[PDB]
Amino acid sequence: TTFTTRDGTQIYYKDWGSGQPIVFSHGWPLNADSWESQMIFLAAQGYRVIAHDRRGHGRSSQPWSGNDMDTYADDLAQLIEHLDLRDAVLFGFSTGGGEVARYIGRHGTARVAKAGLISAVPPLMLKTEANPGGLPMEVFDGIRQASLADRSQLYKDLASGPFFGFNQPGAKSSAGMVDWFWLQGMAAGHKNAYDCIKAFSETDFTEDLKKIDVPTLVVHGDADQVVPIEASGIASAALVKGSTLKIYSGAPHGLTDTHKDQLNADLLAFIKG
Repeated sequence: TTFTTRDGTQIYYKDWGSGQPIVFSHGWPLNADSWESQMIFLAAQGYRVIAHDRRGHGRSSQPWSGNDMDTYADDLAQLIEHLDLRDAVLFGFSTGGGEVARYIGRHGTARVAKAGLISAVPPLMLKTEANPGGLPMEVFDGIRQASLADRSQLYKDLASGPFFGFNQPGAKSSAGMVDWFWLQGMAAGHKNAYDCIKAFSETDFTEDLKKIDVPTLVVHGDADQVVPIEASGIASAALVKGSTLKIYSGAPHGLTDTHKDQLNADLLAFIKG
């Protein structure tokens, strides 16, 4: 399904099932397809599952401009308002956890019953004087540089090495997970995926997280090589009042796929809470 925002951007979204709405916000450089296993599970359990493609990702249009978290957040706000959702549970994975946080910081929680930050970027990835445990800018520069040189290879390298922990001792890649990650990545616009690197790594969601006044689940692997857990999941859980954190021992960043049934069960229990 498609909806057009006030600025003319066409957002593609999926909407399956009936019951309380659960909105999923995907990671970079993926699209709504990456959430399909949590969506099929939860819709079968009696919920309505909604997942949109961020601007410039998947099937949404690919604007040259507005590839930043304020806009991501405002596009999500317009989708929620368009569907007139009430009592929604917003789940964001990685960059999409930043999207959810910024949506709440800019728009509040009148339409939100609960939120979840899964392997998510908040509060702030970048190493700064206030965030000394973050990652150095050179890391993100490296990702922009590989994006411009050969993004199709970058995606294959990310999925083959850090993203699913296939580079860990005793582990080996599997082609279905590498190529599906690559495939979604190639549907995104090059400009949109490129500009998103700064938006997921430099945006500081600290103030957004202090405005979250609804039950919040934080899920993070402690072997996440892409979004280091101390400066993300642990730090989010500390900032969000009343949040619950589940640390998956030894789990990598893409735990939606490597710890699928575990995550499915944790999301359902959280919703029923």
